[PDB]
Amino acid sequence: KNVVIYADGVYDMLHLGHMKQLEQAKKLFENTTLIVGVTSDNETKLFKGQVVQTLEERTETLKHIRWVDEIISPCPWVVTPEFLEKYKIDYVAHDEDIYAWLKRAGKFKATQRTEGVSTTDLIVRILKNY
Amino acid sequence: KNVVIYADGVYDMLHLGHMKQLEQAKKLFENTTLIVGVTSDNETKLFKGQVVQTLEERTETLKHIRWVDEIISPCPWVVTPEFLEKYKIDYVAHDEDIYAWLKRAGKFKATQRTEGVSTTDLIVRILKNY
Ligand SMILES: C[N+](C)(C)CCO
Ligand SMILES: C[N+](C)(C)CCO
Repeated sequence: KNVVIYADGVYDMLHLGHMKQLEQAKKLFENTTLIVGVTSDNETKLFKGQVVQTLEERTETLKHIRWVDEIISPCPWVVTPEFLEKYKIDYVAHDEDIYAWLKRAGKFKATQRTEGVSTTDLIVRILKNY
Repeated sequence: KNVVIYADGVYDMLHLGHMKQLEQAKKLFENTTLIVGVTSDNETKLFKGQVVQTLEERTETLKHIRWVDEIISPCPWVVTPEFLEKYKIDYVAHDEDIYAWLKRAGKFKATQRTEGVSTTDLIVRILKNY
């Protein structure tokens, strides 16, 4: 009955948006193991942009999140069929379609982001006292 | 065997320091229920200073933290013996001694903060790119 879900991401400066997304992945089925992959500093910088926290800081924060059962840190940047078999993953949960092969296989589960609840959004709020 | 631990706080812009403190309270005994009290916006402002996030935002974030079993939100500003009996609390976990009566009763458990890992510390890091 237990279903293995994989979610990957940067998880820089973890906020409520991240946490709700993790909750959503965790609750996709009645009985789940949520594995979370945390991307490397170098690959994140190269492919995505700047990152504030190190891999160690981003991983250690995630350890405290209720929905997270296992962490793969660092995780590969690109998910492969080999990776799914290596970790016995049943579904990939995520927000030229990179995920097309996952959808064809029936292994893709959509989750959603939450806007306006960002870490950076809170500084904007602090500054509107001046 | 189950021991009820109470920790209260503001938990504004929750960071790794908060989370480690919650972990420490949760792990004080083998079998615990950690109840976390979240202080009101008005009492926090009056007695302590500015707060960035609302009670709702601070409470909702805490819901996602692994170590948190129950939340009292808002919680009273000052812990009383009546409150301990109301919620059947065995120990109060915290960082003119306000907590002297708790120590005399054998109901006080010390925990520790973590410095330099603050939310605000991370903005300082972002700005040292300019
Ligand atoms: C979205 N990718 C899987 C390509 C990178 C990690 O988030
Ligand atoms: C420390 N007090 C209990 C007085 C307020 C909440 O943190």
